[PDB]
Amino acid sequence: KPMFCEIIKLANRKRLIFNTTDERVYDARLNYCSTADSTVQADCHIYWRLKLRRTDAVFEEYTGQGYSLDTAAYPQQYTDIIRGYYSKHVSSSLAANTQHFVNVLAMLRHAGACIAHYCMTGKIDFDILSKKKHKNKEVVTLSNADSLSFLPHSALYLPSPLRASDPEIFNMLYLLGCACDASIAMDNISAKYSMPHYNPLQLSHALHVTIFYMLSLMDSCGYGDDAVLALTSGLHSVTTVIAHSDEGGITRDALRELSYTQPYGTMPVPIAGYFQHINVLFTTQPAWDQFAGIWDYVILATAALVHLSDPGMTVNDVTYPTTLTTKVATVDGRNSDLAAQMMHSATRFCDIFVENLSTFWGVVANPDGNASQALLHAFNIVACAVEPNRHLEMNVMAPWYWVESSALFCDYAPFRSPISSAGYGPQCVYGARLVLAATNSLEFTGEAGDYSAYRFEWTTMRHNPLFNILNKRVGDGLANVDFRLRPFNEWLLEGQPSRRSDTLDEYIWGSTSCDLFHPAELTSYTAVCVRFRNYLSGADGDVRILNTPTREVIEGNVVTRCDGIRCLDSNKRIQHVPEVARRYCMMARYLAQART
Amino acid sequence: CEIIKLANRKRLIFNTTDERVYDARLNYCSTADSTVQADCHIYWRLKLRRTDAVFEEYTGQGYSLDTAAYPQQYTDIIRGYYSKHVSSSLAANTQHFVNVLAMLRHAGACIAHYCMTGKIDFDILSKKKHKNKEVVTLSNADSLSFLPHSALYLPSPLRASDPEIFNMLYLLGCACDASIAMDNISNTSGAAKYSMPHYNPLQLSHALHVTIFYMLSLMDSCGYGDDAVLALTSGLHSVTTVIAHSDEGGITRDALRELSYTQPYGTMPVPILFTTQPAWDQFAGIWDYVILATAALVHLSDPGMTVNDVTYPTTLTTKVATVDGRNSDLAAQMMHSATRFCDIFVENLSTFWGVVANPDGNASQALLHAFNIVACAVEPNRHLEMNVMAPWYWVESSALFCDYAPFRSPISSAGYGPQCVYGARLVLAATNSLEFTGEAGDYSAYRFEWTTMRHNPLFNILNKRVGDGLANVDFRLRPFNEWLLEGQPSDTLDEYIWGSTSCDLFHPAELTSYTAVCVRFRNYLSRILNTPTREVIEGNVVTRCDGIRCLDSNKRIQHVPEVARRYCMMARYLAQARTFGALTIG
Repeated sequence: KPMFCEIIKLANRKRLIFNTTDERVYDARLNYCSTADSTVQADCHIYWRLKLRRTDAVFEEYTGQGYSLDTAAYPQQYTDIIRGYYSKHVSSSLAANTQHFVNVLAMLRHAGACIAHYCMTGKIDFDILSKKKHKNKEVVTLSNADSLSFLPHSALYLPSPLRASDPEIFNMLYLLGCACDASIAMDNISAKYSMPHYNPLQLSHALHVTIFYMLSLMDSCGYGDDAVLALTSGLHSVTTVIAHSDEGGITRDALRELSYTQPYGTMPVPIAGYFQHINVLFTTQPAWDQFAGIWDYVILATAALVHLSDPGMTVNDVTYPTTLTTKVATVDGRNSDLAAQMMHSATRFCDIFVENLSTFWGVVANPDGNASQALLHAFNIVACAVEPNRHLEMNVMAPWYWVESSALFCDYAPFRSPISSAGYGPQCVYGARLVLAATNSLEFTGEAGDYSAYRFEWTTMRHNPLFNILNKRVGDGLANVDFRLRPFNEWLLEGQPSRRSDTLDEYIWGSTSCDLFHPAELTSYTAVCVRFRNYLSGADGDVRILNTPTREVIEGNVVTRCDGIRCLDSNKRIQHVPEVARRYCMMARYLAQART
Repeated sequence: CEIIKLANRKRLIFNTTDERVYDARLNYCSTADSTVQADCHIYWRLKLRRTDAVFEEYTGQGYSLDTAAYPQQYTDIIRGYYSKHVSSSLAANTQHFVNVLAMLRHAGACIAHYCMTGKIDFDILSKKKHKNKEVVTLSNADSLSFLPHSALYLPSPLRASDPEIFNMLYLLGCACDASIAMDNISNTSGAAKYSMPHYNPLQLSHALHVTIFYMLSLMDSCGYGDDAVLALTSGLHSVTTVIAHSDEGGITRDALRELSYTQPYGTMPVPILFTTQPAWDQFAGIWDYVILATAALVHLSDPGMTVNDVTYPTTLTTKVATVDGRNSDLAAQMMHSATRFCDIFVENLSTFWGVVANPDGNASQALLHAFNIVACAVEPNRHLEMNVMAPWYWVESSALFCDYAPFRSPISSAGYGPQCVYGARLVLAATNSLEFTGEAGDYSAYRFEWTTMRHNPLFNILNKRVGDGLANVDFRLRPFNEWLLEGQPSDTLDEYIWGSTSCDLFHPAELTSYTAVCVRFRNYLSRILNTPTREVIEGNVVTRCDGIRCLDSNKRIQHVPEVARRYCMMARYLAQARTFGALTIG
């Protein structure tokens, strides 16, 4: 069964996106409460941003060159369903070991483009679905499918029992065949096939049920990974989830670069109950609201799978998220060595990402890697390219974080990832209270006359959500936290390079887009000494207590809860992006001579 | 009970300027001398927050209640409902949950708007969005579709047993946006549009009244009864503005206004005090008693400061100057005081509504988070402009309860709290511990072991008698003894009391001096005055309530008293006790 926990559907979207300039925002609130005292609490706002890349992004030139799956034969029961489609004279004497190979990934990609276009703007009709190529489509006419062998090209065969079972799947597969350069073969017509007029409600329902039909069709052949990869590539081909880190988003470009050849095959009448249920209530003729909500949710969830699932490098026995550092300087937005490092990390990213993309959907992962190698080749196309890339003009990158997966999945344990076990990944589970560690394992070294010193291992800021709570305080939150006990102020992925050609508020990312920290933000590989300012001693001679958490708050865990999720218009605060120092440093030199 | 229900009011309020003033007449009389006595009028002012106060925008961002499981009988009824209809059978095996807290907040909001304004139709109940609201239909559901865990499911036997509660739960689901899922919708106007019969406001008010207590009984069966009544009172105070007796001290009102909840979900089984469709008067009386009883409850549930093993009301103290009308150092102390206050106020709200509170006390966590929202936000707030406060007095609790026994109060163990019980006579001490310092020409000096003005109620009698009120009584100010929360900036005792016209009673921490004070009376004027004798000063005072009468706005009571809140020497004593230890003030 697929997982569709209805998170984005409850946001109740009102406005329609018609141009590239505006964007749709979904914000969640996470409440952070220290278990030691309930005074120390904060509300972190997570803003996901969605934007339509182009008005005519669906209407794009179909090249027809790309990944092709020429070995996708049916199992025994479907082959029985297909031999039920021949003539009775032919079906009485036909080989049981016959194989009807099928490719439908290009129609999955186009239907993903049409369905995310319907999420972005309320318009959909036969004009969008066929890419203006149903006006002059000439379907060939044959009887009983014994004459299918007569056709020289491999033909998209749409039988008459599929039409007599339910006509909306037949009509929608004819429309998606008209979208691609497929040769369509039918049984009966009444020269050109004429389908009944659909309102966009039934048309969106037909688009929905054919998406799940084609996913069931490919999972029946075992090649469900290619199906869900083609559907994710189709979803991100017309929409653009705006990246949380300016670094990330190369995975979005790899999903944009995926293209497929001309579809072909025979479409059986589907077996009853291949999918048990899709754990969300969906109806015939749904509104734009609920349909756009459920499918915006699957867009954001398959965007969150890249942060939720990635291979973490083990640097000196303690796990860190993959951080790729080059020595050569960047020329014209290009880095060859950094590209080689992201290929070395993508060869292990692609397997676990296609397995968890399958695990997100209803399909099981093919143990033979087919979507993973095609996605790796999509990375190989988007790198080593002559065009300048915005996502590579840097010397330090941390690729797999593209959007935050904190409060977007109701359940996290079916997804496999070592990074979620390493302390990163899900920060707050929706619908539950998540009690996790406040800071790194520490030792109270000493207390000065007006400060208090602690020694952290400092894996990364994301193991320290307590500084989230200190971030959202309007006063005395991070100005009191300062770093002067450590001898060298060397940090990989510095907070703000603009100030320096020292307090934790001075070097930290802006983070106005999302209050939670990047999993490699302000990372270090050595132990750090932090000191807090508990009191304030004036010049005249009096002291006053500042709003600094006490000692037992630091060893006392943090309960995280999730508040509601709503929809907003864009404003300047979320549009602001942090300036990040991405260059070779002393901690990068420690990373080079580390264990890794 | 019915303390304000018997009282009859006919004034209808349609704007935020007009207000409804409840008056309680109080007789204070000494036990030793009957001829010295006084009538104190205490006034409650209720008004509209805004005209569009019930139409405030529902965010969806708010407190999220979890683990709100049903008892075994309800789960059996719900599993019968799910096994009855198709595409619901898989949802029977899991433990079912519920959340109607946003529905209860809007329910309290719209009944407060009905009890204040007096007009209700479907546009007001559902925030005029019911006319465009698609109801998902399980009969029209797809074969792949599944009844999920966060859609509000309204069964057809709920419509069969009691369609008034069914329709009202539908309207409150339209108000606080959710996925309303019914079994089948009659396609007479729209395919999924649910058309409704027209109700006169009496039947609609009765249906809303019974469905509020229906949801309260449901959440009480589920175990979370305190959070349900907390959301209900949050909506009630969210619409009705109750003007505080102490000026600039209604922070709890703004904390209840900053509450919000997540979007409601669950399923509504068949259930396991008027019966008729009432007039506006009786319904408004019982719910205005609910509102003013919670406004008394916020006073009755107050943790106490311990200063040299003496119990005082929680009074808070900063030193830093105000910026943008707010003090963060004051706000942090208010958060600590609220941390104790929420645990004590939720227990008292549970004892008021008759529901048992959960042991973890997450409703107190929601209220404390509301205090964190109102305390750590950037707006020009009138309430936090000051330096020194007594936060947790909002409305005087005297003569609002038949008894004060089940309320667990750590401040009414001392002399603080209600001065009179309604329908009863309450005898209490007129003065503190005393000694007779002496008597001279035309004056008589008593050494008062001074704690506060509320421990010395007798002076209000001296204020409210005819002739001169408290002009004869004055102080001898030594250098050690210093006042806090004074009456006016610029030695008679009338200059030191606030002169609050909203209520004749004194504020808890009206005038606090940790040390003893010397008070001299003027017995003779050189004739003889009406100053009481020594047995009247040391003798007790009985307190009684005599009727409650409603009235319109008076310009006398609308004037707020002056407190002269500034950083003082006693504030420095409290600061030194806070940061250097308690032994520095011993």
